Amino acid sequence: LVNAGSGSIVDYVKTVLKCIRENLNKCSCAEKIYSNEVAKVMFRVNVEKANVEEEVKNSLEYFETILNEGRIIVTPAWHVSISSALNRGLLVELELVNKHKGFVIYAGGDDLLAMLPVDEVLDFIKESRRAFAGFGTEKLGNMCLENGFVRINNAYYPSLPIVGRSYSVIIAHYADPLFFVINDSYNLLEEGKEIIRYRVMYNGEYKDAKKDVAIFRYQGLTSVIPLSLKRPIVSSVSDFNEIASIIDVILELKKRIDEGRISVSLLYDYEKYKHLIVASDEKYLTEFLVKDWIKRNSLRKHVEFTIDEKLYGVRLTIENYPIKIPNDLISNIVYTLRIIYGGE
RNA sequence: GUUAAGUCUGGUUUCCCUCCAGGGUAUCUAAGUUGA
Ligand SMILES: [Mn+2]
Repeated sequence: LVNAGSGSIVDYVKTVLKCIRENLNKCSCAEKIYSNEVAKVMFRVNVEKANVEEEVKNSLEYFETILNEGRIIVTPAWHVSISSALNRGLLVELELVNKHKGFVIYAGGDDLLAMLPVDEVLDFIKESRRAFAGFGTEKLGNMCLENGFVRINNAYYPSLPIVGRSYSVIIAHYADPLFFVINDSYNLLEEGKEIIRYRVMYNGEYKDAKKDVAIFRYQGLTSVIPLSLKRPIVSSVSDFNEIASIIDVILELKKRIDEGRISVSLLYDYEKYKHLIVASDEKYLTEFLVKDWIKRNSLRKHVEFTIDEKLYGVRLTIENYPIKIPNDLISNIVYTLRIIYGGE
């Protein structure tokens, strides 16, 4: 609310909110806020009438309703803005799919149902989840998304940088019956997003979180990759890059495994380090531990690719479902690698 | 006062090692699922 204003008006609204703060008063704090509103009407030369009695009371009553109910009161402009941004993000994702040799079955606004090669699925997931939040570097036709908005030749249309987004991936044999393939895709993307909890901190406190993940499945293997690790998934221009940050790590690691700098034994050798590292309790200890686990399959001479130290302590939970999952994000990273390869 | 004649023995006994140091340091592994 206080940020929604542009101009000296923000002072009035935040001091009203302070009058709403801690059940402070009505009919009483309507002076401090008013000794500025009347100041403002006297700050001009042609004002006609003021019923500040009614007006500041209604202005406080608005925010009081907002907070008591607990939701921004929706007006038609809200709906048409969300829907327009939905369609524009859809236009972005249409050429994001086409950027990765994909075939759209249904891409409409919020959702998506495409078919891509098993090779560029991770790239597409990353770039799509970022473009949904208006954060990208490509021109996608006539549309050049810019850090939370959608620039279209000087037109800055909004985006959905607050809305999370889940992702299901089914690595399927071309002879697999599409009935069960589509049903498994839908049932993962439904069950899992409601049923999984992964560690997140907002306000500096390790809490849980449910949506905005990426589930993978390969004929029995499953993995989940959290996409935000922040509950106001972005609130600054800073956190725009944090989106899908775990995915570029998996992409880099797959970039090392292919070129023959790491051996796929990496994907079968993390279990022994996992006991040590999840009971481990210091940062740089676990840092060196993963560095040397990789440095038994080697990544490089004079190692250069470490895991970015935000990935540890992240524990993924599940509400006791047949979907078995490792309780930690790095084991899920390596299962995502197993699932991607298993389809190549 | 005088005569003669030398004869016996032919190195023993102790101590033969004592004390400390009995490994130290560095490396502790690196580099690397595909087809029906
Ligand atoms: Mn649903």
